[PDB]
Amino acid sequence: QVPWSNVKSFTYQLTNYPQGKLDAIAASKFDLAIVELVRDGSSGYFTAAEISALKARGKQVLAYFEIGAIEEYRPEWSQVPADLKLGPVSGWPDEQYVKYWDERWWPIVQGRIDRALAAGFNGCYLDMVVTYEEIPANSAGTNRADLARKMVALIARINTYAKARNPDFKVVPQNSPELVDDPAYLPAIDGLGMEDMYWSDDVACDEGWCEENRTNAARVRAAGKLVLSTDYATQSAHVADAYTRSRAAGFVPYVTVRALDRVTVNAGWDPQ
Repeated sequence: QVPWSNVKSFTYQLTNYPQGKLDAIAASKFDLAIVELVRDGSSGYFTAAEISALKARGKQVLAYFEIGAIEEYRPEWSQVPADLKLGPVSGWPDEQYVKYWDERWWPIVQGRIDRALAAGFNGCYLDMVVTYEEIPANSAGTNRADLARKMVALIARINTYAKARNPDFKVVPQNSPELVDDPAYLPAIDGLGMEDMYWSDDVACDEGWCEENRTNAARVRAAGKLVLSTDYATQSAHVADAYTRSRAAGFVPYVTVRALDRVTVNAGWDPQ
């Protein structure tokens, strides 16, 4: 395997696995792959044998899963009572933000960690960290800063649990880099995934919020964590700009399509 410290490229695909298999990802030349635990968006977990097949080609493999929301099409839906739900993510009630600090949410999270370990992933790639800021500020009867501390506490809980079972198992939150301000954050993570720092569907991330994301990523990188940047662009000047600026900042870039439904290969930028 490529060591964690020498990861210099990654691909990232969450759906549309051909024939429900990882063969195209296995064949690609990236140092690291982010894939779902499941081949079907639901309960068809990839097996140790399938994950081993990627690792044998030298890749680190991270398991994407959400820690801040649940969806009706996911197997744990029926374990989530109404009291854990905080509202629709994108208007559709079949995708709900959850009370991620609640002890009743922990078995769902734990079960995903356990599945990641059972399939021999190298680590986890944690989505819906942003739940901390997307739910009402009074969701825990407190405020936004308390919700932030709760989300960092959950990431730290994940890390301690996972490392106890595999001390090599990496923890990589996606987005929400500003959580780095909490002292419990950097001791709980091994890397950070950041979307949309440079190019978002071929539109520049040129707002103040973009710059704050980049400088918070710089904070995480300064603490020796792997930063995997994903940008979304097909225009060649934009692809080049994301790769160039990401690498200049000390990050590891990938540029792909928002659907995350294929292994994009950007000739001249990605390994071939």
